[PDB]
Amino acid sequence: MFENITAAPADPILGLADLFRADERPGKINLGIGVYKDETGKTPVLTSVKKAEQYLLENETTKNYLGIDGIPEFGRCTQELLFGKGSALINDKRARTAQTPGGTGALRVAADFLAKNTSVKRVWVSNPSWPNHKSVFNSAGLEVREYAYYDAENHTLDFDALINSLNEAQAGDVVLFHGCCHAPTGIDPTLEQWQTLAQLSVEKGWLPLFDFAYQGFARGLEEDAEGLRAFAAMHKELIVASSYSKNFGLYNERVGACTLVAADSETVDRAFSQMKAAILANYSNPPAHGASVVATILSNDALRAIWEQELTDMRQRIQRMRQLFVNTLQEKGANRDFSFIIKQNGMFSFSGLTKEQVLRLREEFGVYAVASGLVNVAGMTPDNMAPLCEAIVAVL
Amino acid sequence: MFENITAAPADPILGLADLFRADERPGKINLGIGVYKDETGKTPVLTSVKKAEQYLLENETTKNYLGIDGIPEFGRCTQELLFGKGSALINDKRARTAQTPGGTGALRVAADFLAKNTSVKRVWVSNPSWPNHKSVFNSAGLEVREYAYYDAENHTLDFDALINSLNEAQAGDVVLFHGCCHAPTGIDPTLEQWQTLAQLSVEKGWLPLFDFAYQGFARGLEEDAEGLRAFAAMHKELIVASSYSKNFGLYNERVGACTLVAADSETVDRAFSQMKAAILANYSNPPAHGASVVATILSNDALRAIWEQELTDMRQRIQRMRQLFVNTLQEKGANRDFSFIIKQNGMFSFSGLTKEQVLRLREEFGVYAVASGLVNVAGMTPDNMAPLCEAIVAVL
Ligand SMILES: *Cc1c(COP(=O)(O)O)cnc(C)c1O
Ligand SMILES: *Cc1c(COP(=O)(O)O)cnc(C)c1O
Repeated sequence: MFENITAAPADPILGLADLFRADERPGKINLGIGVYKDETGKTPVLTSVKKAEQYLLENETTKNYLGIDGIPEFGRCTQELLFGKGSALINDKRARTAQTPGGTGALRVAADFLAKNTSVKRVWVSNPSWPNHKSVFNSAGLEVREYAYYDAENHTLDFDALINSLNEAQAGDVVLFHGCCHAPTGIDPTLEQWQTLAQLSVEKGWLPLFDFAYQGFARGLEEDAEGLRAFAAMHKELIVASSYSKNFGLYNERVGACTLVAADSETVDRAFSQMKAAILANYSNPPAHGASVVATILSNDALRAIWEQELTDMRQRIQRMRQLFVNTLQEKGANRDFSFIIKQNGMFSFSGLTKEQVLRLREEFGVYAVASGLVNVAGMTPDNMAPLCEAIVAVL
Repeated sequence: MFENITAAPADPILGLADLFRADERPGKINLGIGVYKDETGKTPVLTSVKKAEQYLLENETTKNYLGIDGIPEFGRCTQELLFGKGSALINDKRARTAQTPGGTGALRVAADFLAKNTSVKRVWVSNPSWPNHKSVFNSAGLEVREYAYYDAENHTLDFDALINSLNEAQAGDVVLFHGCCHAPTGIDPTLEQWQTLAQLSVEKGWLPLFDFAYQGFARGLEEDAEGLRAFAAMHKELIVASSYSKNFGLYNERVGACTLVAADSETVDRAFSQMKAAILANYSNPPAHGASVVATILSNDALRAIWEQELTDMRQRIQRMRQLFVNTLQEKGANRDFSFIIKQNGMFSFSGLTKEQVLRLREEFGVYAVASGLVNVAGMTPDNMAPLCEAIVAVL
């Protein structure tokens, strides 16, 4: 009974992918990638995780099932990462972490637990946000409304429009925040704006849900967590879905976590058991290899030092490319003020190009970008920067 | 808003697990395990998969995302395994395989695709069946009804009761079949009964869904697939959810597949895209490591030969333990006819013990079994067999 099944829509970036690797003209640059690439245009496996994998290969004696919530060093290590090494949330044990199939997995499992065990009906997502947000919440039956965020004109956070649309949210609604490196704009709240949002969130009764996929990409591990940390000193309950796909280069091993924080130990345990019921009814218990690698890097001082250096080198490469982009455009010369690029954090930002301009970029030059003008800065190299900027100057 | 959350029910086997590893009296035998154990009571990682993992460690250059459906050798290898190396289904390409987070993952993703894209409302599951079946289908909004299967008295397949309850199923209902080694009874249809079921299934318009977790444990790889194969020569459409957790000893790496078969190439592609939409909204794209290991063993003749020997040794160990169990009980002596144990396939079977007897087994002897009298034959060793049988004889 499958003949009247309508084909699923062409996926936003995976379409571009197929179109690109069909254009036989190799001056082509794909900036619509979604993954990190180094100066060589390669997405390598990190040295710390290969050292990790050799260790595991030498020491694993069984592939027997992990518990519903995954390996128990993993969840003490990401909540130390998230909340700080001596957080009251950890000492009073009101946080529980379930290891999930990446950050998307963490969001579907939070959405199913919420849909089955609480009275939430709406989730507020930023306009724009990472596109797969709507699908995950909708599939668990939650409805997505969106709140204002990006100011197209100044290319900044329209904070007043943000605070103003978020008042049609009632008490008991969930509001999704990107912890650092907002996808897709790269504009983040400043710590002071985070603190007002945290204060407004208690007054209004929002359930905060942090999507935290880029820890370490804006400024550093601790610094990037201070927004979330302003929101867990103020609130009895919150959920954070984190990913290790990007900061560990472990994309395909699916490594993420769903952390539940509640008022005290008794209620977080009673709620976490229902979150465990949600995992049993989906994939039963999580993938060992990627989370195992993360646990031994983060618990070993020597391996952790290496990973931290490797993550800082990624972060700096992105910051150098954003810088090189802005002034190589100023050398190729056009009426521009692309300096907002320097102000945004992470791999993505809107270039400000129109869809007709990204179309003739693709068609006439072989530069591939997402139709919204979204560009991934990690697809730029010292070598492809000059043809890239010539192409952009020529279409402006 | 978590304080009135009711704790999730005590999990059927994981409870026994905690109770067992709290009984400080080491003549204790846990037969309620659910996993394979060798003669040493260990669940080892196979030699073929460690050889596999060394190869992958030496040759992987990226952990970049797999496509929604996973690695493309994996899905040609399990549908060759499932349908036979030159099946018409494969040559006419009407089957598509998505690599999923184990066999449970394959069932949730089949359930979500069905619930969102077709008009199914009921799934028929055997009484008894693997317990997590109800939860997976219920969470996607499908309702579970059950069909008769096990005859408690003769300890056999009550085939007529089976065919008779399955007539309240209407056209468009899904009926779940265990491909071989029925969990939890170990009684399988004979090929002739499979063929009548296949013929009755077309006449009535059932969507067959095969749960195939034990390939290679009843008789051998090809032999164990002939039931499913009687049901894919007769039917335009079916879904099979397979697992690699047990036959590859890869439990915690989550390795499974959801294969969709439709009337022809065009419709299976159009349906498969919606199945891909279901993955995007859940965990996005699957775990590479376990499926990667399975792909290189199954594609390498030398590694595949080793795995096949290793799987036959598991199968034979279980068959020898079922045999040793029945006659060591006949040596310890009681009014019994435990010979039905020899007739059942796989790791599980109902011992026929009452819940009061399994209770005094636990309490007075330290032998742990599931309250229904369910016993896992792979928890028996040549060494623990004699105290085990004494304990059972003493409670009969
Ligand atoms: C990458 C990302 C995720 C999910 O990552 P996984 O690959 O599923 O671990 C979630 N939210 C945002 C904003 C992301 O960028
Ligand atoms: C083991 C099993 C599954 C699922 O196995 P995974 O560990 O999730 O791969 C599904 N059905 C039956 C009958 C099983 O025994």
